[PDB]
Order: sequence, then structure tokens, then C-alpha cells
Amino acid sequence: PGSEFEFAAMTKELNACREQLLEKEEEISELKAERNNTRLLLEHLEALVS
Amino acid sequence: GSEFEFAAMTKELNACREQLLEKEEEISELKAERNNTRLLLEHLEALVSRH
Repeated sequence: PGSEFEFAAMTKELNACREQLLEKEEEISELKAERNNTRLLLEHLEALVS
Repeated sequence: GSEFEFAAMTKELNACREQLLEKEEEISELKAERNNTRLLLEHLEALVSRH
């Protein structure tokens, strides 16, 4: 009864959490790619100034 | 409907929670690093645009 409600709540959260795992991993990759490009830009700027 | 199903689901949900937090913290740290370079570039842009 209450065991069913709670187990259903856990199953619901677990599914949502797993969906987010993929999404957040993708964002991490996006951020790392943006970071790498910014590093290159900053390197080019340093070269040009000095 | 196993006997140890509830305990198993509990452990699996906690594992996922921990994995998710780990990613969220890395995202926050990366955004912190991005904010640093972002402010730098905006500073550089302002100096040249002022010129």
C-alpha cells in the first residue's frame, strides 16, 4: 500500500535521474569544447599582442 | 516483487543521485572557469572599443 506508493516514487525519480545523466554529460562535453576553443583564442591573443 | 527489491531500488536510486551530483558539480566548476575568461574577453573588448 504505502510500500507501493514509495516504490513507484523511487522508480519515477530513478528514471528522471538517468535521463539527466545523459543530458548533463552532454553539457559537460559542450563546456569542455567551448573551453578548448577559448584557450586557443586566448593563446592567439597573447601571441598577437606580444 | 522480490523480498529485497525495495532495498535494491533504494541503493540504485542513491547511486544514480551520486552520479548526477558529480556531473552537476563539474558543470558548475566549468561554468566558473568560463566566467573567468568571459570577464577577461569583455575587459579586452572594452579597452579596444574605447580606443
